[PDB]
Amino acid sequence: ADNLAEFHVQNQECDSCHTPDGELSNDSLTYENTQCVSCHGTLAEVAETTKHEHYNAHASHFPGEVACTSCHSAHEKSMVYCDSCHSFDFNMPYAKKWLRDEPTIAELAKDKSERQAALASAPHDTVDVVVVGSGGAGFSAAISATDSGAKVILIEKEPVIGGNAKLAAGGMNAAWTDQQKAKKITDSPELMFEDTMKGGQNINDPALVKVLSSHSKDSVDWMTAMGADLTDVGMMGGASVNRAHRPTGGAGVGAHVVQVLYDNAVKRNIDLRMNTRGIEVLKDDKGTVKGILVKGMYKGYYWVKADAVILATGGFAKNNERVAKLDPSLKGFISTNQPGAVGDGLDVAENAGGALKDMQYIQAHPTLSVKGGVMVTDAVRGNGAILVNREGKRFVNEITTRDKASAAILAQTGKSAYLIFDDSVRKSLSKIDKYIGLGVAPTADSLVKLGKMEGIDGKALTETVARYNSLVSSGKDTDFERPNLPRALNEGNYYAIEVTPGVHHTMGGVMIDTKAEVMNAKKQVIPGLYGAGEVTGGVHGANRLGGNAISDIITFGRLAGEEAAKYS
Ligand SMILES: Cc1cc2nc3c(=O)[nH]c(=O)nc-3n(C[C@H](O)[C@H](O)[C@H](O)COP(=O)(O)OP(=O)(O)OC[C@H]3O[C@@H](n4cnc5c(N)ncnc54)[C@@H](O)[C@@H]3O)c2cc1C
Ligand code: HEM
Ligand code: HEM
Ligand code: HEM
Ligand code: HEM
Ligand SMILES: O=C(O)/C=C/C(=O)O
Ligand code: NA
Repeated sequence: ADNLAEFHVQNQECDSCHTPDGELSNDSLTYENTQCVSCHGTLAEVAETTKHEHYNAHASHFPGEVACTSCHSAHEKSMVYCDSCHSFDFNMPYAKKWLRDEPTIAELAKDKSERQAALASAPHDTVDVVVVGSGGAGFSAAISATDSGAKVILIEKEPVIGGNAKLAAGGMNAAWTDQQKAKKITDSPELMFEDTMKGGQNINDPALVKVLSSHSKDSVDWMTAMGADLTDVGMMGGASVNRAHRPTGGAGVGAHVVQVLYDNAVKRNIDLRMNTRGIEVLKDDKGTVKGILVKGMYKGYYWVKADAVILATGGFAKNNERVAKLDPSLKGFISTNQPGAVGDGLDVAENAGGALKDMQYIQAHPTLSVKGGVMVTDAVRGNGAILVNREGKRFVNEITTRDKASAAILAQTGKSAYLIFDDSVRKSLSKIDKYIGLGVAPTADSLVKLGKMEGIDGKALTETVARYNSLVSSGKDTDFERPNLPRALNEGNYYAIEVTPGVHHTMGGVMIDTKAEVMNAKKQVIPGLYGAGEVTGGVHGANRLGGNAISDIITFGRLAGEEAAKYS
């Protein structure tokens, strides 16, 4: 057979997959996926039959209920979603090579005939609020608006939920929480505000940073009430004390937070629509929001009538062409991001009259795996790892800010460096076992053996770790002035991970006020239009602190949903 449908129709009728009249159920293909499951079992049941030692197409870190049609199309060849970040040895029937080629908002202007036809028709739905994007900010706004009495529709352009938020690792910043107190940590909202402004080179909007610090404990409390585990509290770069909250034992914060938000949306029967892209905010004769034009992958163009639209579409760090025009020093770099993080939401905002700010400030993460091409968490360093060069020496304070850390690594022989750690560090942060499973953390029972394996001077490496351990014992790093020295590297075996910088987070974006209301270039509010999360500018100034994005998306998402409900 040339395709999956052709295979099935050898022994099955059309209505084995389809509704009675043949029409597709909706853009999520709810009915059609139900039929796959009726014969093959759930995703978990299928996974029992496709196990490899270290990977499984049908059992991954993705949260929510991943639809079969995300990867298996019926009437044409289709792509394995995992191929957008990894290169596992797969043999999916009727596969083709991964390629993402999504038209820009401007390119879609050529659908004049089809768009005018849609706008001339009745609205397909009439509701209170539409939320655009199923990351942390979007789920938070949808839940908070619903709890405030509003009827919501939540849309996602990708086949899967979660955006970049489902990938988050190191933690969510807050002060001064019950969780911190239980771990004998002393902190304050004031100290979090001070650290944040200093980190951003004092470019941040202070009114927006005040919302970030003052609402941070409430946001940890809100997630915890909904079922989240945020009880482990670690250190990240630029923080005066430990304040990065994550699950027990040091597991990833992102996939967990998104799973909790998804379960809470399902509990409330929130209308969530996959493969549905927001195209154009609609405004009335007086310039207030009246609805939104969307494009369903399967059902085509239609519009929704609503009082308010909340843009929660994330950043543009995957789009290297756009990145390079704003910061040429990042041209040609790899990125940490999901394949859809290209900035189309910003285009939607500008077309509706919203102004942008701080767009020139773009963050590289200092430690992506050279071998696997994925983010390796800053929490590996926070919990005690060091960095060495090919000469086997330390060369930087491992918990300095991200710009200086990236510059330092690129200045070393080969434009990369190695994370070095032991079994005490490994046991303190369960996320590390994920890098070991991926095959990117080679190991040996001595540093001489490990250096020989990886091309690091073995004698120098050995002396480097002995010296560092002496500095830990004495309590002061006289070599690089690292201010936090949590563990000696001296238990069990040793590990190395080769690392290099990659494009990560876009600090700029749409201009909002403290009520998450979008403003134009004259600083006038556009009535009914809101923005929340990485799509916004002004919160993080010239440089974002590790842990501050997950804090931002829950706080600003929740407040946007409440304000939109009140407005409606
Ligand atoms: C690997 C990785 C690890 C990270 N770890 C951390 C961490 O530990 N701590 C931390 O604080 N930050 C971390 N960050 C940063 C943080 O996760 C992101 O800033 C966060 O994902 C921003 O959330 P969001 O809701 O604004 O956007 P996202 O989570 O990116 O969600 C936006 C969604 O909207 C969509 N969308 C876009 N345009 C449209 C459209 N036109 N119509 C419909 N849908 C649209 C999507 O495709 C995407 O699903 C990490 C980022 C990465 C990439
Ligand atoms: C729904 C759209 C759906 C999908 C997706 C799906 C997957 C799938 C694959 C990938 C194969 C392997 C094909 C090959 O070897 O070339 C396969 C094969 C079988 N299927 Fe299926 N399947 C979907 C839907 C359905 C439904 C609705 C039925 C039954 C009415 C069904 C059953 C079968 C059977 C039988 C096979 C042959 C292998 C076997 O398990 O005996 N599937 N399917
Ligand atoms: C949804 C629940 C779903 C079903 C059903 C399904 C079916 C399916 C079959 C029957 C096979 C062949 C199994 C066999 O050889 O006996 C198969 C194989 C692969 N699939 Fe699948 N699949 C479902 C969902 C998904 C999704 C969401 C993805 C991508 C994230 C995906 C991809 C793959 C891949 C890759 C394979 C080959 C596996 C391997 O080589 O190890 N499927 N699927
Ligand atoms: C039986 C021979 C059969 C027919 C006929 C048929 C038709 C059909 C059409 C016309 C579409 C497109 C509809 C639109 O664009 O509005 C479509 C799309 C999908 N189908 Fe189908 N289809 C037949 C058989 C089957 C079988 C056996 C399956 C499942 C294994 C199946 C499923 C799907 C799915 C999923 C889609 C969405 C697009 C895609 O994945 O290709 N159909 N079909
Ligand atoms: C697609 C559904 C998919 C699968 C399957 C998959 C697997 C996978 C494995 C086996 C690992 C090693 C650790 C583990 O066993 O969980 C791993 C690690 C990371 N991945 Fe992944 N992955 C899939 C898809 C994607 C995509 C599309 C991205 C990027 C947008 C991505 C990212 C990452 C990252 C980062 C890691 C590092 C470990 C961690 O952060 O947990 N994956 N993945
Ligand atoms: O865990 C990390 O390294 C990333 C943190 C962040 O971007 O905030
Ligand atoms: Na931003």
